[PDB]
Amino acid sequence: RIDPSKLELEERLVTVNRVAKVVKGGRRFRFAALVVVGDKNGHVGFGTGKAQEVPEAIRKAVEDAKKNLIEVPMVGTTIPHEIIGRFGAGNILLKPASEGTGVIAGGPVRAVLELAGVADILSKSLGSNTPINMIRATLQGLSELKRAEDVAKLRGKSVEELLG
RNA sequence: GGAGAGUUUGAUCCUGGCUCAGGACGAACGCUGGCGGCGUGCCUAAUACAUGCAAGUCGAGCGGACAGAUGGGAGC
Repeated sequence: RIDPSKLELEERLVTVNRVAKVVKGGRRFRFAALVVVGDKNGHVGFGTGKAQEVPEAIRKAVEDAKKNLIEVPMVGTTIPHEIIGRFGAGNILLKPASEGTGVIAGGPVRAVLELAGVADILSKSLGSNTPINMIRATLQGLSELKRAEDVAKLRGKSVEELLG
C-alpha cells in the first residue's frame, strides 16, 4: 500500500538544477531540486520541488518525496534477486552481494540504496546518467523485486520447496 | 564480483562522440634522494668492433723429447 510517512526519515538530496523560462523581459530562473527520502529499514522515495529559491525547493521536494514511498525487500541485508530497472533510457542492474562488499553504486543510485537500508549491492547504470531517470530506474528495479516468502505463497508452494 | 563525472540548450530529455578519475611497465624525463632484502637492467642498428678471457682434456693408447739423480766412475 501507500506507506504512511510517519517514521524518522533522513532526507538527503541529489541535485538542484537551475532551470529557466524565457519571457518578454528575458530569462526567469527557478531551482528544481530532487531529494531522496527514507528510513534505512526498507522504505524509500524521492521527490521533485521547484521554487525561486533553493531552500523552498528542498522543502517541496522533501514533501513530495515523503508522499510517494516505496518498499524494498532487504533479504540478508541485500536484495533477493538480480534485477534491471529500466525507466526510460536509464537502465540499472542490481545484484545481491556478499556481506562485506558495501553499496557499490554511483551517486543517485547510491543515495537510493543507502536510504533503503540495503547494505551490500553490486550495481551498474547501463544507460543515461541524468539523476532523475536513474532514480526512477532504481525504484523501478526495487518495485519489481520479489520475496521468497511471497513467491512461495504465489506458487502454491512452501519456502523450502523453493530454496533447496 | 560490476560506482561514475564534465561537456551540444535560454532551460530539458534522449542520441552521440570527446575528456577525466584506476591499474601496469625491461620504460624515459623533471624535482628530490637513507639503508637492507629480492628481482631486473640496449625495446633502438641482426650497426661496426680495439683488448682480455668464453673448449679443452687423457702419459693407465703411442713414439720421441726435456729435465732429474738411486747407486757407478771421471779430471783437477
